[PDB]
Amino acid sequence: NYEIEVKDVEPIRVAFMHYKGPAAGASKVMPNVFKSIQGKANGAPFICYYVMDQQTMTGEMDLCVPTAENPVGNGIAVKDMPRIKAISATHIGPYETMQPVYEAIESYAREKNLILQPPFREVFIKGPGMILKGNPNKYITEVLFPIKE
Ligand SMILES: Oc1ccc(C(=S)NCCC(=S)NCCC(=S)NCCCNC(=S)CCNC(=S)CCNC(=S)c2ccc(O)cc2)cc1
Ligand code: NA
Ligand SMILES: [Zn+2]
Ligand SMILES: [Zn+2]
Repeated sequence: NYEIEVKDVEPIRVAFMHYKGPAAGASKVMPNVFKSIQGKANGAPFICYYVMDQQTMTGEMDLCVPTAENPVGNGIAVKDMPRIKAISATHIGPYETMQPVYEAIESYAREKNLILQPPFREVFIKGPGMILKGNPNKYITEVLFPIKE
């Protein structure tokens, strides 16, 4: 049970950097976004996935931290992330266990005659800290997959 529902997700101003490579490796790079705004986030950090492969878990994505601040850091800039009408699925546990969440979103979309519209997002509601890793078994990750409206 991934608590699947359709959400009206409002626009978000983010500090971000572009990242190309394995999604798992993004966690080493995300701290640079927080450091650029002196940790002054006004929302949960997330990845916006533009090009991704489910099997290789590698592609092109933006590492995003919601903020009102002007970032100062190499390769950090600001994007106004657009409003999305999105399928929301919530995953509890480590990031390695998340392919089934996407299968559940695809099934839900197919059954409700909704058309998936990348890019999609993983929102780290409860995840690793900059220093403290915490318990990956209790991580809360919200997948937001936009649909055609
Ligand atoms: O207050 C603070 C302050 C500091 C911090 C810091 S610095 N914390 C530490 C930095 C942070 S925030 N780490 C966060 C966790 C990260 S970045 N994890 C890496 C990514 C995890 N996710 C994976 S490995 C899954 C990747 N997703 C795939 S492979 C899609 C698969 N599905 C696809 S391609 C598909 C499926 C079906 C479709 O129809 C169509 C696409 C935090 C809070
Ligand atoms: Na599939
Ligand atoms: Zn609205
Ligand atoms: Zn592939």
